[PDB]
Amino acid sequence: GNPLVYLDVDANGKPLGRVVLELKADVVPKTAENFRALCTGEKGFGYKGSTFHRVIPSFMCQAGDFTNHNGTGGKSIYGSRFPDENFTLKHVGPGVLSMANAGPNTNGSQFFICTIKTDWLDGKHVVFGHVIEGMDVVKKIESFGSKSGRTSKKIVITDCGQLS
Ligand SMILES: CCOC(=O)CNC(=O)NCc1cccc(-c2cccnc2)c1
Ligand SMILES: [K+]
Repeated sequence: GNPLVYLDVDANGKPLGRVVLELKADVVPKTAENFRALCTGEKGFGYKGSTFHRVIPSFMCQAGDFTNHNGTGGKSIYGSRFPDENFTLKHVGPGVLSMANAGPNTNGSQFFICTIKTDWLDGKHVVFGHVIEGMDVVKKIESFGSKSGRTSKKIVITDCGQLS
């Protein structure tokens, strides 16, 4: 079945809760496997201890830059970047999990969780999952963002992994 993974998130060292995500390995197996492996840390690197570096209320919460912690880094389990797998899944609403990028075929490790429908990203960002549980946790993260994307507290994925 599709992986179920989790991110345990804190704000300045205080726990906000758990976000549980389904990864659509059935539609985007390579993108799903990348994220799954970065949650478990099984390749020797990943998301544990990294931050939500860009959080824009009424838009999305962005994370996964585990090298530079600011949107300029990250890498995949494959290499520094990998191709856009397909654009089959769309940005249909809040809770969509999608790859951040710097243009075509630049996926690494950065990702975003949508807090609104972001349909203008369809065909540009590879959607690969959605929130199963903890949209209230996403909403708390969203609360610490700003229109500039800068966060008012340090938002940290303190643990992460695979449930099934
Ligand atoms: C809502 C999603 O928004 C975005 O993706 C907007 N764009 C960014 O944030 N770009 C920053 C970004 C995102 C993903 C990969 C890279 C990258 C690629 C290659 C080498 N180094 C870094 C950069
Ligand atoms: K805007």
